[PDB]
Amino acid sequence: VLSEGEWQLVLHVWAKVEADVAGHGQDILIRLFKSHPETLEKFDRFKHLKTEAEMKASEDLKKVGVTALTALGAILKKKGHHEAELKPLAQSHATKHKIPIKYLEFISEAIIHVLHSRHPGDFGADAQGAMNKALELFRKDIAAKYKELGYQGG
Ligand code: HEM
Repeated sequence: VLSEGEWQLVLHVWAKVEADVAGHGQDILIRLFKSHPETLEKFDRFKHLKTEAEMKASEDLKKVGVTALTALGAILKKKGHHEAELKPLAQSHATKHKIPIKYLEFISEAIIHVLHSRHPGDFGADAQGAMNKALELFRKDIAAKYKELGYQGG
C-alpha cells in the first residue's frame, strides 16, 4: 500500500519512539485526553487523575500507554501485512472497550503531534505524510474488521 520509502520513514521515526516508549505513551494519552476529553470516559481507572502531573505519575496509565504503542509498533513493522495482528485488536476495541473509529482518528492526531514535538528533525513533511498514510491504513483495515464483527464503529 505504502511505498518502501514511506515505510522506511514510518519505521525510522518509530525507532525514535522506541527509545522511550513509556514517555511517548504518556504524552500521547495526555494529549488525547486534553484535545478530546470525551475519550477519558473510556478509561475507568483514570477518572481520578485530574491534572497532567497526576497522569504522568500514574504507573497504571504509563503501562497502558506502553501496551498500546507496543501493539501499534508491531503492526507498523508488518508494513501493511497486519491482518493477524488487527483481528484481536478489532475484537477487543469494538466489543469490549467500544472505541469508535473517530477515537482512533483522535489518537492518531495525538501520535502525529507528539512525534513531531519530540522529533522534528526526523519527522518532516514527507515522514508525516507517510505516518499519516500508515495510520490511515490501520484505521481503514480495523474499520473493516469492526464491520465483520457486526459493529459499524460510528
Ligand atoms: C493506535 C491505537 C490503539 C492501539 C494500538 C491500542 C492498543 C491497546 C492494547 C494492545 C490494549 C490491551 C489489550 C486490549 O485490551 O485490547 C489496549 C487496551 C485498552 N484500550 Fe487501546 N489501543 C488504541 C487506541 C485506543 C483508544 C483511542 C481508546 C479510547 C479512547 C482505547 C481504549 C482502551 C481501553 C479502555 C483499554 C483497556 C485498558 C486497561 O484497562 O488496561 N484504545 N489498547
